[PDB]
Amino acid sequence: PLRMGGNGQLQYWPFSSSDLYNWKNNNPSFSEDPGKLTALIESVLTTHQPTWDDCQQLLGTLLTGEEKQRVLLEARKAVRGNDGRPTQLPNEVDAAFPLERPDWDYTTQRGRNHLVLYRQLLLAGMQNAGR
Amino acid sequence: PLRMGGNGQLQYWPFSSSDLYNWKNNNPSFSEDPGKLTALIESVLTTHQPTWDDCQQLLGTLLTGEEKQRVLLEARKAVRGNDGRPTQLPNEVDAAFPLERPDWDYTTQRGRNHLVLYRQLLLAGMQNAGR
Amino acid sequence: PLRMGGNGQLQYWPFSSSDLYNWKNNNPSFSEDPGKLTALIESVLTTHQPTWDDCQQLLGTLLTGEEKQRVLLEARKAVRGNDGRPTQLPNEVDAAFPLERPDWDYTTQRGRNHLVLYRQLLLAGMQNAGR
Amino acid sequence: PLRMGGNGQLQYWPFSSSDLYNWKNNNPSFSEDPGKLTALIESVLTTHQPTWDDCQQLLGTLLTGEEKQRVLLEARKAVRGNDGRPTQLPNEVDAAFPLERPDWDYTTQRGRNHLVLYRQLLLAGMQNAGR
Amino acid sequence: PLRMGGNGQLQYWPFSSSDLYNWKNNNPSFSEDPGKLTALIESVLTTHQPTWDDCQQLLGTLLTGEEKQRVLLEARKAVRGNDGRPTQLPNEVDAAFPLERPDWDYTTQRGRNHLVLYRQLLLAGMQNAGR
Amino acid sequence: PLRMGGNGQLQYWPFSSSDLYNWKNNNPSFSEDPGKLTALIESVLTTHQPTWDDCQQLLGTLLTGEEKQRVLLEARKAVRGNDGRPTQLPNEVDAAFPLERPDWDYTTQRGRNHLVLYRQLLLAGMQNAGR
Repeated sequence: PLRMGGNGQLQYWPFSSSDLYNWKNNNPSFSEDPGKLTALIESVLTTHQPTWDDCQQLLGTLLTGEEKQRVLLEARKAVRGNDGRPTQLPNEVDAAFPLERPDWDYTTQRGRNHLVLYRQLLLAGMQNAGR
Repeated sequence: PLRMGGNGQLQYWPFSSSDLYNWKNNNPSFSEDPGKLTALIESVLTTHQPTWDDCQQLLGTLLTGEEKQRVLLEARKAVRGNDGRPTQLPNEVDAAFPLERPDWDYTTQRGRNHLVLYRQLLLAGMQNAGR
Repeated sequence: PLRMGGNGQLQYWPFSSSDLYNWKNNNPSFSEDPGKLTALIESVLTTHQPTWDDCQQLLGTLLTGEEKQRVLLEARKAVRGNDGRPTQLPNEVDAAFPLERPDWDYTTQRGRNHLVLYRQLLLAGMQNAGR
Repeated sequence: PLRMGGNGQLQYWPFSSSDLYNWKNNNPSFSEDPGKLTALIESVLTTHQPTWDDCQQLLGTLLTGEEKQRVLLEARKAVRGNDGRPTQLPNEVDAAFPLERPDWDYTTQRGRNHLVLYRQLLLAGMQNAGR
Repeated sequence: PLRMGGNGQLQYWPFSSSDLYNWKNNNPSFSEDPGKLTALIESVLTTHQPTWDDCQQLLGTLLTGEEKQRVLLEARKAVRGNDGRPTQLPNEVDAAFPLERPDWDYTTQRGRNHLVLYRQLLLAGMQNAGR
Repeated sequence: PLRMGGNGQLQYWPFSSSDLYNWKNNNPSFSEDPGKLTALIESVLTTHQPTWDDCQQLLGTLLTGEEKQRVLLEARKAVRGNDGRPTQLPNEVDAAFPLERPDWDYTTQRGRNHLVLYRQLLLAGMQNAGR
């Protein structure tokens, strides 16, 4: 998670495992009722401002292997080029929604913008995988 | 939640899931007995000074979709104009009780003021929805 | 709760729900054995230095509605005037033990003094209600 | 509890109820096996550097009313006059081991000295009450 | 765990036992399904930035002695020289993946670089042992 | 526990009871399988840098009275003198592995060194008692 520190600088801390497991245990599986976890994750993406690694823990903990895969491919399918249209260009897809750890630095506007987009695409992925 | 920090400045931390689920598990549903969750949320709105996002999280966890919709509707119906009378002017309803994430900056007096009003309206909404 | 922070600043944090429910679960009800919760709350009023809102949360959680109302009624009957003698003057009663949220600021000496007095009266009210 | 802060300034924080109840739940009653809670409290008196209020809370949670009264009685019997010999003079007994909240300020050397003595006497009291 | 604070200060805190045991309790053994604990540990290596001591504690808690010994053996088999080439010269293996506590200092680039390398080799070791 | 602050000053905090009881509850007794608790304590001695008092809580919580006494006996039997050779001279044994609370100031070289030695001897005691 990230939060704005008292000094005007973002501050990082890892998710407590109790939160992750509580979220899991108080909801149906994604397959049973996708709306439940999707709404929970949409909320957390905002309040907890997760990094890319944090998102991997969210997904890894709340979804099964098969569910996560569906979501990730759905998220990559939601990437748009600069012309606002879908794109399947590897470099564009990889840049927006990387499958391997990116070098995004949350102390930079560049890093922050990628994080914003990543979270937006993650949500889209879940919404579409649910449907 | 927001709390005043060491430098007389508001600091933010997300709700602990243990608190949210403890609140859920120790009270009847809103439909079952609205007074209990209403009183709890009234209290939490003050002690935890939640942001707009926190409020969506609080509500989404403690109320069903059906219940929350009812609550948000009553809240918007309780908005008053500068003449102390009910107002249905969309711009005024939306400015006081937005249904989508507003740009309220809690470090500013204006955002702080919007948050106090949002919380009062939410409470009025729960009270009215309860009746 | 309030505590003296590291910059000679009084610092606020909300009660943990785990503490509130643990206190309820490990004691008989106020009606069953008033002495137990009275002693617990007496202690907490000092160790946790609760604000007026904290006190409402505390009482609202540990006492039933009828119990709480009895306690507040008795607290208000235990107000004294500036001569140190009992008073029933509504203005002195409302100033020392408001039933609605006061404008008390814990960063001011006046607010702090009001809080010390409010907690003292709350204890008196619990003792008298118990008896 | 008290701990030395960064600048050698003691900082106060109240006991977590989870610690108090875990200690209770993982030991026999004082009456069943005095040495158990005695050793636990002895240790806490050092690691947590409790204030007078903390001590009341610790004893009030872990001992029954009757057990606690016996401990406080034995503690008071262990008070010594300035000559290092037993004293039963009420002014001396009350200054060293007050039954009512004293005005000790842990930010002063004298308040600190009073607390050290109080804890020492409390341990003696438990030891002797145990016998 | 290590986290970055203020304006760049690394800060150490030991793992919470609740986290370690939750991780253990919500996953199959390494021998039953290596990919699960592997993915979890890989994630933790990044989010919690564990020291060498932390890594021993993490492995010791989540893997049996046999499993842990296999992982460390494989990590050591995957050591490379500074030039990127594989090496099994004893001194270079020991420098990159020590079996005994090293004197790495996280306030120096040399220390931080050693820890980053250790975690990388640990991951490789788990993957290989898993295979 | 002790940890290093950014300014190089050690900072003390007491063990959470949740950690101590979790350690106890997730492991066999020392008499059952000495290796388990021994390894656990070995790890805690490093990550948590416990003081003498902390070590008493670890031992007193994780071991039975008989086991603890046996561990302390073995630790004291393992003491070495100024020559690095074994010694059983009372003053040297009591200085290295005191049974009563010592005056070790962790801000001094001498105090830190006594602590490191105490922890090493505690581990030796456990290993030897296990055998």
